Amino acid sequence: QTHNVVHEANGVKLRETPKEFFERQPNKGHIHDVNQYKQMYEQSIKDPQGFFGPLAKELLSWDHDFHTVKSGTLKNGDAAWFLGGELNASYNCVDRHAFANPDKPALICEADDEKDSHILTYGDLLREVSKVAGVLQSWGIKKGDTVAVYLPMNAQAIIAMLAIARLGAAHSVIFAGFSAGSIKDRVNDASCKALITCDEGKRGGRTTNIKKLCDEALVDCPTVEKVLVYKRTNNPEIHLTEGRDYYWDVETAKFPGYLPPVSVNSEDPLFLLYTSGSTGTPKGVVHSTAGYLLGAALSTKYIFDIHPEDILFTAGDVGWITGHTYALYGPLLLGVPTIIFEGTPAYPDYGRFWQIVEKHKATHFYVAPTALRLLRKAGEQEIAKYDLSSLRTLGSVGEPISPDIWEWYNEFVGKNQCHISDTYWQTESGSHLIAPLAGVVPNKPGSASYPFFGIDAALIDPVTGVEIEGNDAEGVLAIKDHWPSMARTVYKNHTKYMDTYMNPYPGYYFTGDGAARDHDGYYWIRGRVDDVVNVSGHRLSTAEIEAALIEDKKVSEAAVVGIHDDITGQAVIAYVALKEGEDSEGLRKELVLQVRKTIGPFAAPKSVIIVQDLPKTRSGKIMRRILRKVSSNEADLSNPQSVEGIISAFGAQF
Amino acid sequence: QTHNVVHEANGVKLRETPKEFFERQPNKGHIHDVNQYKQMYEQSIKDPQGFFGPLAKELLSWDHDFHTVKSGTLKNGDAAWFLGGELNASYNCVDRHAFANPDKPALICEADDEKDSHILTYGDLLREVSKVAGVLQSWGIKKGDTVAVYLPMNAQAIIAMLAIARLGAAHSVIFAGFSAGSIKDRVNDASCKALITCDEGKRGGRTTNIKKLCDEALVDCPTVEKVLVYKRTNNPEIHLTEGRDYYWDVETAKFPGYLPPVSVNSEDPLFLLYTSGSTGTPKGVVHSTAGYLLGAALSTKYIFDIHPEDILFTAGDVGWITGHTYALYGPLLLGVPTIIFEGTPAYPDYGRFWQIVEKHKATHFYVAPTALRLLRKAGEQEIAKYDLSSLRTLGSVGEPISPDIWEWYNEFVGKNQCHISDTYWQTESGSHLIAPLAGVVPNKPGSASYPFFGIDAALIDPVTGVEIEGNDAEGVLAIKDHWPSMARTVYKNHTKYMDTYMNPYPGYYFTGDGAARDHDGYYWIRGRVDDVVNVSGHRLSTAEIEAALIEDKKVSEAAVVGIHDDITGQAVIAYVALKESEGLRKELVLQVRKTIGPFAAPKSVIIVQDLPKTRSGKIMRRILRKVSSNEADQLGDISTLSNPQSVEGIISAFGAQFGK
Amino acid sequence: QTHNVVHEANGVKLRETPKEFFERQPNKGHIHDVNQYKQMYEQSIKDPQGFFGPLAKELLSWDHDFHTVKSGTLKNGDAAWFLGGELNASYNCVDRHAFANPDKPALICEADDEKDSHILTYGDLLREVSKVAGVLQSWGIKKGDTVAVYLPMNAQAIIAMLAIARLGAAHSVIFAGFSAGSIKDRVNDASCKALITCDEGKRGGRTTNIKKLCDEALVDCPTVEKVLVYKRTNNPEIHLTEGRDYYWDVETAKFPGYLPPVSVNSEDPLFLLYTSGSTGTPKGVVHSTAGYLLGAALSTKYIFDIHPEDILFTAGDVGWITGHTYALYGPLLLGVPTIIFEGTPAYPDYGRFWQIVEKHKATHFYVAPTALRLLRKAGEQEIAKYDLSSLRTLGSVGEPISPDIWEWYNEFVGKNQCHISDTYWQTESGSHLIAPLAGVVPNKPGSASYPFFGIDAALIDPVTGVEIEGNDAEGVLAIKDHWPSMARTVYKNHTKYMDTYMNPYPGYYFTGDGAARDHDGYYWIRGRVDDVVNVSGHRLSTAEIEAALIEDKKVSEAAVVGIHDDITGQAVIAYVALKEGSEGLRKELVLQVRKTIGPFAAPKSVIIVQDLPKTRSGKIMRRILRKVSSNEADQLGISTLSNPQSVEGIISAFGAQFGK
Ligand SMILES: CC(C)OP(=O)(O)OC[C@H]1O[C@@H](n2cnc3c(N)ncnc32)[C@H](O)[C@@H]1O
Ligand SMILES: CC(C)OP(=O)(O)OC[C@H]1O[C@@H](n2cnc3c(N)ncnc32)[C@H](O)[C@@H]1O
Ligand SMILES: [Cl-]
Ligand SMILES: [Cl-]
Ligand SMILES: [Cl-]
Repeated sequence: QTHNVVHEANGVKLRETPKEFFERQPNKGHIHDVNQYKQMYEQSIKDPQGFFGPLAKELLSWDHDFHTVKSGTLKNGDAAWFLGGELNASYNCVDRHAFANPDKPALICEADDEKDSHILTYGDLLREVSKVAGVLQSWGIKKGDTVAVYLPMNAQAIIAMLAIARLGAAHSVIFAGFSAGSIKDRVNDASCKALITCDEGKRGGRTTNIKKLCDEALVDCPTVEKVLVYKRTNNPEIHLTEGRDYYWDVETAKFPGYLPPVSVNSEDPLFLLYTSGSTGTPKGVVHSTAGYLLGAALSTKYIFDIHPEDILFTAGDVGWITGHTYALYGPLLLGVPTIIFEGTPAYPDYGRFWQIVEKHKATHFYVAPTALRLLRKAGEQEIAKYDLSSLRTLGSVGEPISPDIWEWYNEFVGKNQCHISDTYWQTESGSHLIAPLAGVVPNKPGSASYPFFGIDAALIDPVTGVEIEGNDAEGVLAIKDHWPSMARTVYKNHTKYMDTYMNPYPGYYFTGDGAARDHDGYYWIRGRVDDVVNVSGHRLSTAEIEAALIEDKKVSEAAVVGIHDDITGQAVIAYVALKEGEDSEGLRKELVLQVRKTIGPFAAPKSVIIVQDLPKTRSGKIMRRILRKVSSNEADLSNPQSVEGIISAFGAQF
Repeated sequence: QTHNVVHEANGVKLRETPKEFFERQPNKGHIHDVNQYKQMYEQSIKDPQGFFGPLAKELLSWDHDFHTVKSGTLKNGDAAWFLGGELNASYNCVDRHAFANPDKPALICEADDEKDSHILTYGDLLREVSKVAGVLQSWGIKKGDTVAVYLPMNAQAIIAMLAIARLGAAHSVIFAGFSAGSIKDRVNDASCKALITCDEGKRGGRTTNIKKLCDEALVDCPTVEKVLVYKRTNNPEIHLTEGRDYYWDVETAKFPGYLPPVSVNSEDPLFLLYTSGSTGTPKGVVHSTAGYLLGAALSTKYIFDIHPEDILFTAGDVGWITGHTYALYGPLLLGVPTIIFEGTPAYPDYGRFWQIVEKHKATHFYVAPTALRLLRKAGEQEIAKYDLSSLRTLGSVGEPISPDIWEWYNEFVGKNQCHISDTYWQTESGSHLIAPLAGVVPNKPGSASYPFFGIDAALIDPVTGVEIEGNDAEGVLAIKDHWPSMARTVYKNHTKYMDTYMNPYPGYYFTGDGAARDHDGYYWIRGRVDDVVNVSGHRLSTAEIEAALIEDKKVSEAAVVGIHDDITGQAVIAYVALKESEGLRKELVLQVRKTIGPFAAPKSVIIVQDLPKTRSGKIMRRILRKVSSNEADQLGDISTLSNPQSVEGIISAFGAQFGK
Repeated sequence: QTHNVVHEANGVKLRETPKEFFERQPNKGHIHDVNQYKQMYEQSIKDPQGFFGPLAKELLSWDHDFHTVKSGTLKNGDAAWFLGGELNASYNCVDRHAFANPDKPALICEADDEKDSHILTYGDLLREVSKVAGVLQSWGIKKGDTVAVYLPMNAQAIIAMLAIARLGAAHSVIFAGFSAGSIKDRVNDASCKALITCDEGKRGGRTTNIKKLCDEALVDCPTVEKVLVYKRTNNPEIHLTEGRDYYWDVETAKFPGYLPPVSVNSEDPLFLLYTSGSTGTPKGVVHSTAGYLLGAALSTKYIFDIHPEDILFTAGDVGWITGHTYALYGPLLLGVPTIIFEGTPAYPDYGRFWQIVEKHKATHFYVAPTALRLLRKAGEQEIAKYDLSSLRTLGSVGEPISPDIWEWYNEFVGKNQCHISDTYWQTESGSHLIAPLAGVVPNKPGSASYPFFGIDAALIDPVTGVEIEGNDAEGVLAIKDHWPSMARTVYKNHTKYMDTYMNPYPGYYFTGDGAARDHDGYYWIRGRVDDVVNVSGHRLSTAEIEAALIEDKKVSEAAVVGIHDDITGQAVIAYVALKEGSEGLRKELVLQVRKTIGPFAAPKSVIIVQDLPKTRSGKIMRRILRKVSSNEADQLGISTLSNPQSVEGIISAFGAQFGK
């Protein structure tokens, strides 16, 4: 009854699913109780063929039937699911629903200014997707090509992604907050033949330069042959390169409202999504089609308890896996409307999220703890102004959610009447790994609870490398076998894929996360064990930010570390040592701007600390732990004298 | 029994199908009576999924089954049929028949000179199509490409179209009567990668310059990488560009007699066919595969009453939709022989058609009224010299058929023993829209009778735009929902497609024709309500002929209108205003022959000082039509003219110059 | 009981299958006796659709079902099998077995040095093939492309062929014994986009220059865009051209262990294999996919009596059809392990073959008579040192096997306990044509016995061209209808295909071989009737060797003929007439052939003469040269001799120069 290792679980009462949840449920739940889930989970692990086989035939529409459910091993890096099958993601996300009820809402597009909001039905979505795919097809985009998308979180982003997939091409979405440097690396790694973007962006009421950043990147992108440009603001001063750039509205008007979808294999790549690891250069994560789609449909249906009558509002961005899986593919596969919100939770006020939920009577809400911390700070009064009684499932993602934020989230938003789903997963996992199923799994505030279907979670002693038997344990979180939506490779760098996920603990998948398992079997995520920082739910690499600082030729060496931040959860502090050859305060700001243009404004360090030399080991490498403690005011060795200078530089410049 | 609006229907007795028709039928008819047709028609309109679903699985062979029969709406321009299905037109037209009876005749090629006539069995056609597709495939022609065909109406034209479609590419046939300019425009719009043509042509005994006109156009066609040239006359003086042009016989000898067909989606384009509308620039009409093929097979089977034992002789050209649907796809889909005639109805004599029918015992004849009027003038005596007792279905297409031509066609050709099927349809419709089913629907000479399966015809008041309820009515002819073989878009210009067909009357498909519906429900086609003239059965735009005359820099403005002609049915008179006499008229007529082609030349060019223009500024063509039709005394209204003095000059110029 | 024509058959007792064979069979045989085979053969000939239809569904896994079993005729050259079907060769040879037993042995790779031997399971093979196919796909290699392979007989050669086929591309394997000249002709004829090779080879303990020969040819190969190089020896002195050449291990490491296979049509080309005929230029023989694969599985299963528990050791090379069909496709289709041997039967000793058989308990052995003659001469004592009791089927291929070698093979290798299968077939047949089924057909030493399923063998009188009725007859060996694995065309040269195989005797397939049929129906292969020489089982063209000698401009004319050799069966003698040009020059010409074709095609002896026996027209009397070389220069049979005095110079030159 007492835990010696998993201290989070001591004195934590199980929080049942409120009765109001089952009152608001439109139909019978998909799973009755935890016991039924236990048996379903056991079958998903002991008998994947008998479990996912029928579920694949049920939830997905196939152009060609598969003959083998599961193939390959984790250790050999040859995992494959539903081999021999053929299908198309846009048909499963659009066509099959449009043919049934073409007037059912599909994309609920809430623009930055609500005066620009609109709704696309599945019939509308089919025609728009078909037109964009018709444009791309006429440009030579064929199966096996990759098409980059640099768009904000609006309806055009969803249309672009589905139009690319309709042709059998893989879309590589680039988060609109990246700079020309990040756009350049991603476009050239995938050798994209085309790019879809817009003239300008509207977020928080402020206009962003989108097309100018594209033009800036495309001078080093010889593979991009044509660019489709959407008139978001219709600014007449935005220049289009003659012979390369063409207008969305102009080109789509030349093509009809239906284009046949292209059948692809189950294991044909659906999309690339470049993620940051302890790598220095972002690596292109590649996901299959059938495996990924099932994971999106399966998790969305069961973890969130999504029914045909439901409305899902994932407050995320398609530039990250959360927008991919649970704003686009998850809900559209199940045929339900999905709310696509372009702006911020603060514009025009801090009741923007709740006005949207009330406006469309959304039944499911999915956001990162960073927004909850902000809205607790500056938006508690706005929540009571709106009717949130349509909600019954509330989800958290991207970051650890403190028990206190869990309570605030449950009370002030859920009114002690909704189920909270702390969903743990990764870009590489495609869909949820560990999460409490809505209406099934009781909560422990701050825990993700039980693994999901097909995930045989395990803890590994980092020192010995041996799987830890028994509960009340801590260690590195690993998966003992591959699952349908697991990422299949790193684009054209499968050795890096193997070295990162399969080789560190042979026979297992290495998540890069630490976690603990208590006597009840619940998993408590501890955080990353590598050089990855979670700034406001956005995965960042300390190595990537350091390399950005090094691009400024005024820097000799740089060291970036992550510290606790009470709003962004975790913040990046950059320690920079300059070479030989004025205005120290002015130079700090130069380095911050250096990161904003190399990676992007969101990856800027909170503070840049200029030092004389960095604390370096006897060998010569940087001990970041000294920087971590000094930065977090916990400052209690080839150069043991520098440590005093580090503390003073931080005390003065911070 | 009396009509106040549909005057054509007054005092017109129903003309039943002669008993000899049912005697000559090889088997039981496909539909018994009008009662069964009414019930089938009702289902095709109220339950398209339950009607066309089974018919598609029956008449067409599928590589992949379809999951949805019908999708999209007319108003949104997203019509789709048999979604999810995969098939191949050449497999449906050739292979499946070659596998059953490889020695059954497929193409009965009657050449211009009968000494060059021959017959291709379905087995022969498979070998030739596979060889031509093997050549094209080796040249890089893959699915999604377009291949142009500039060939006369002979067996090589048919092989090229099927070979292009066998690879999943869309063929764009260019009528052999077009000029280097017309070839140039069509090739560049579709961005064709290859071209199939021949060295020279034989039509009416006269040699035509085929390859020479291609070379003339191809200097401005940068997308065409290779050209396959057939030795029709084997004239050694015909030049081939090294590295670009290759010979049919030389290259096809390099490849085997079977090539796998390429599966395409139901809604993948089968072909482009550039048609003339009231737009000025020819637009590439695009047809799907499964939808179009079914429409061709369904209409050919039911409207013409085609059985496996029958032989069809469509006296048309693959350069137009009539040759597309009812000389190639219609009959070949059903597995029956099709007579491909290369020459003219007058060479070597005016009994050429009837000698062909007698030679092969053709059971079905399909021609335009223009030929009937010509043969009435100079070939009536020849008809009796030949045994035409094998015929039982006689078809008319392209033009309105006058009651007198209907009687002449029934008596001297059909011997008052055949069914006459006046088939109304368009390039954009793919197959028949309104026609009397052979052996089922009684005729009214000059009427097309009832709509066909899946066609919910309607009349719209041009002024109000409201559907006209009830009979004894006239107005714009519209279709209330899309049908399987309806054209799906205009190539790379879907906005023009929408603006032309779907937007004028939202919720409907706008045919561009006026028509009347009588108390019996029969439709009487009145003619085009837009600037389209039917010159010798070939659809033409007055805007194209006007633009052709204006290219001659001696012309300031031009206005072309269509009037009745007793031989060609409708002729174009061109009114030209110069910027400053017989010789200049001859220059302008030749100007049209070089821009469009010899077939589109105006009947007469009338030089005038200035044209009748309205208050707004547009050319009042109705005055030009009336003056040309010798009705320049019942001019309904000239008070709308900014220059009512021009009318005096228009009448005098026409009276003086029309004879000269 | 006595033969007047087939003298080989006189006094030849039927040699029954030893009882130990049926003891060693893992299960009941696939066919019980000759009577059951006779009935099955009758159905394969009288009802191919009912015979091969079910067998195709049984032995092959289909992505799409076929609708027609058989199509086309021999005379029209449009043969096709299993039309409409779709499948993939690598899925049938690798994936479907890896999914069942991923750890079952697939490739038993015996390297030249046994220290480098290893075993790839079906799971291992899927990962290796998937990675190489992933590399090739990234280079743009898509369906319809051809990829050349210049590798020795090791596991990488098998992987390369399967990786190419996985993408829907056709692999064109180039035997590693060719020189840059032969590589050039094959690569440029197929327009290969890529090439898979290695840096150097290990054969007989000697290092071979592989990549150096590629670089020499590739300077004249503009179509090859990239080259994948395998580190066989890891020699750092082997140069790779930057931008074209890439390393096997480096590139495959970038891609995952599974890649989806690409479905192809039954009649989509699986591979090219350039064979030498009486033409002068090697012709690219093209084989279908489904038809070829079925032939490989069917013959391997039934003629060799292959069961799931068996191990096959085909002592051949993938550079020839024997390695294609019965070292790669045959066994892997059936899911059994196949031994891939890189070296020679003499390194490190002449018991190398038998050590391999004992090491892996191989149940089936398949080799050419040339190796048997070599091992009889210098390795007879080694055979008894090894346990060969696991064998039960012994196969002969490529050459006629003398009755004496048949006895030695049966006794010293089979211990008078195994079935001998003298398999007669060709590159163009894909799989066996005439062979004694293991455990079914009794043997006549030196005979191939009865035709196999679907092979309607026949004899044709060369003079009359008429099929020979009755037995005890001799003539040209022909097949009366096409069979599933029959070659479908010559790459981009179907006219040569027709002229070589279908046109000589219309209605039949002309094998190019003479044969005799005795009173029991057994076929006795007599040999090639054209200018083809069988040097050590490798088909060679005399015209190709003559053209190589003529490239040396020191030669005026050359004439190559084949003579009896007691080890290689047949050896090539070259008679060369110089212009103004002795021992050193003979070595120049021998090296000249080694430079154009390859060391294996080098003449055994080069005889310099003043002039060749030439006809009045200008032809070389080759029949005189054959007899003179075989010391039969008195039974010359000679009316066309324009220079009957040259014959004396030919005889003297041969008697003097053949030694030194
Ligand atoms: C068939 C094909 C060659 O037509 P298009 O060249 O696409 O031109 C279509 C136009 O032709 C005219 N029309 C065709 N058929 C008939 C008919 N039976 N009775 C009366 N008018 C007919 C109509 O004006 C139609 O809109
Ligand atoms: C199998 C492969 C290596 O053959 P190719 O290299 O294509 O040459 C084919 C020619 O080889 C000869 N032949 C093959 N098998 C035998 C045999 N069993 N008995 C006698 N002659 C045989 C024949 O002259 C055949 O036409
Ligand atoms: Cl299954
Ligand atoms: Cl259906
Ligand atoms: Cl069958």
